[PDB]
Amino acid sequence: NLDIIGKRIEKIKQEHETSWHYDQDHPYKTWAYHGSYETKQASSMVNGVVRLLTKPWDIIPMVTQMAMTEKVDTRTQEPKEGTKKLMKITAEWLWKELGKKKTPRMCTREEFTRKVRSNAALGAIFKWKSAREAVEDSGFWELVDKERNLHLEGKCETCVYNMMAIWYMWLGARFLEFEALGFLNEDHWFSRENSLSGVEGEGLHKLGYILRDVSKKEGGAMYADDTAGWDTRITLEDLKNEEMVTNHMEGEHKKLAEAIFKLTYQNKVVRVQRPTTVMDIISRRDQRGSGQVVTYGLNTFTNMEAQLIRQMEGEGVFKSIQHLTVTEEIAVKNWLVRVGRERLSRMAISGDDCVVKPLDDRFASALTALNDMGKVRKDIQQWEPSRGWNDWTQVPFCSHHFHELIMKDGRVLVVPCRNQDELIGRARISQGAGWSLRETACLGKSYAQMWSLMYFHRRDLRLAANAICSAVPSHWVPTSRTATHEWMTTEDMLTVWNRVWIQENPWMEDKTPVESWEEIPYLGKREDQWCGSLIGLTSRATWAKNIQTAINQVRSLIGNEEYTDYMPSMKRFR
Ligand SMILES: O=C(c1c(F)cccc1F)N1CCCCCC1
Ligand SMILES: [Cl-]
Ligand SMILES: [Zn+2]
Ligand SMILES: [Zn+2]
Repeated sequence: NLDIIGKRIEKIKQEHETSWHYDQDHPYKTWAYHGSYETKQASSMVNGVVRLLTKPWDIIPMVTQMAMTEKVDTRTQEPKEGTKKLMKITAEWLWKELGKKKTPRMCTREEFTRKVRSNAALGAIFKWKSAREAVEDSGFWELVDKERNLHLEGKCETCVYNMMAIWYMWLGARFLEFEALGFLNEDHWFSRENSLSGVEGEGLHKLGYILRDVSKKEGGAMYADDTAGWDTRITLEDLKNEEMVTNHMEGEHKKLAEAIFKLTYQNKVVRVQRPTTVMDIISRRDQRGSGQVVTYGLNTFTNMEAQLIRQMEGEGVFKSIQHLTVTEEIAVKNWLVRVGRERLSRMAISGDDCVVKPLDDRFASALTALNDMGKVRKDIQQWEPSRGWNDWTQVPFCSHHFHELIMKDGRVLVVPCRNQDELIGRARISQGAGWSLRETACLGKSYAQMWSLMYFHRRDLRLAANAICSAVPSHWVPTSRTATHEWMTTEDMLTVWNRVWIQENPWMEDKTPVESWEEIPYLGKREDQWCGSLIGLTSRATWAKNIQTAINQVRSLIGNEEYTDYMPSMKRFR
């Protein structure tokens, strides 16, 4: 406890000795409170380029409301000795499997610096006002070694979280986390090839094909249960099992990673703004509070573990979570060695998001381990059996569903989809300040090229994407201040479409290139409507007919630049 968090608490208390006070009206019941001190200190801005080219959606509240505008302070009971054993055995088998074809290794100042000099979201907090300033100041790199040497010495002074669910930290604490645990993401530990259940690096154009491949397996319904507040249900045992990745390390690396887990993850210090505006200094040992990138890989690991145990429960590998007989301990082991790899292949897991095709439907009511691990399902009663999906094209995953779409030439595309109001509403929103008109235009172009590559099958989005690309100067480079983003390019979008959907698509045997957009199909007209199309409305007809007037409005605002007309790529403007 304070033998681990005190130096951080002491350092903060002194920097605010003038305002230090043990407030008696602290609202915390699960988070340990330490003290308070004095301070005084983020809306979604509209993208004008996208909004002027999507006029019909100006009167659709599901779009327009997206731009406008309790669980962390809860506890998670300790699992039962049978649960804690199932988790330990499974977590041991899983780190060994993930480690068979990979080597844990430290990530480098050079690698960190290259990532900061390319605008990667490292959940950092404002000596220097930009990350680039710190990584360009041998004084910034002088602070790390002190704490780095403190970590090698098993102590921590400056690794404190700022709650804003994103727990930000000083760039130096982020570096130390990246050096020790960045290898999980940088070396693709959760790739489907290495993890079997994972989809890290896959891309939205691959996820539907992956779910269709899971659907091919013999077995029961496809289950896609969401957890209620996954990051808040992470137990101190879960952290212990995640920490076992250090059993595969050596030297400096082993000690640097052991310190991240012990000092930052299993014993956190957090700063939180309370309007009553003060700063509260609180501590808790459980729950997830690491960096987003590390959070993703450890959530994927612990979710893979939890779903294999739910599969074992459905198959009768054990009978009760109270106590695991030494015999069962050997049955659980022999199950993992004999069929563990096959079982991981029956799943698609992206952090807290899973799809599972179990051996049969006993899985639906196999709930004792899942509830006792604290991974309580959302929107269902605790012993109410799960609702499965009978058709892979109906399963939700990574905020999408997937359509099977047949090209006029017979070839099969499996495409990503979601309600079109969500897509249009998100493209109309920008985050941050000081956006020039050029920077706003280039963010609109990023959305447009994403729509051309992923959502070409939606009539409204192919038309709006063509309009935005016509309205923004042809050589201006797509930008985003904040999968695999193949749309982030100035290459011709037909050439990129061919590369992604034909040349590099391992599910497409015939590699004949597509010569024009007119060849590339849409959903059926009624399916497009079901998924939120405005086709058939008078507002949409007037927009499509008059689109050149909308394009010319935006071109007149941007000014006298070089533009290309992409509308004749469509059938109706040709
Ligand atoms: O009015 C329609 C229409 C229709 F006639 C039948 C079914 C669904 C529809 F949306 N369409 C005009 C808008 C552009 C492309 C879709 C066709
Ligand atoms: Cl279904
Ligand atoms: Zn530290
Ligand atoms: Zn759809």
